[PDB]
Amino acid sequence: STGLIKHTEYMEFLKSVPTFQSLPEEILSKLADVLEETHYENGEYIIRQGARGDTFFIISKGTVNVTREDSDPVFLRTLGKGDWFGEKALQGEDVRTANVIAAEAVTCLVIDRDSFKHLIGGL
Ligand SMILES: O=C(O)c1ccc(CN2CCC[C@H](O[C@H](CO)c3cc(Cl)cc(Cl)c3)[C@@H]2c2ccccc2)c([N+](=O)[O-])c1
Repeated sequence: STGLIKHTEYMEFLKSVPTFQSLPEEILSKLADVLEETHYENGEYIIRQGARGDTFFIISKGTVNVTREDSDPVFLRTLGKGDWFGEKALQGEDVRTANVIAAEAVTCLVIDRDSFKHLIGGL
């Protein structure tokens, strides 16, 4: 099935990221069952500084720029394949502290707070 082919792709990708390769096979499989892909185009804002957030993003394709207004926005850093962002939104109500903008065609694997709490809660 197409769901199985996507699950196999996500498993291979997670096993290529050292931080996630430390997880047991059982947990990676359950995480790959719930992750979904979101695609972004060059210049598209993935996250905005000051917005409320509920999603965590792992980059599976492309690069993003992280920027913020200190009072025009300043450049903070570029992230790419295997990096992630937005994790504070998984721990509870969160206000984003920086923009994350696609710097080319991007794909992220995403999970929201409700799905993350359900996954962790079942362990
Ligand atoms: O300094 C420290 O205290 C510190 C603490 C933690 C980490 C690792 N941690 C960093 C944030 C992303 C991810 O965690 C989120 C939950 O926040 C997460 C999202 C999904 Cl989908 C699924 C799982 Cl299991 C977890 C990752 C991680 C945490 C645990 C397992 C695997 C990956 C790091 N670090 O390596 O940077 C530094």
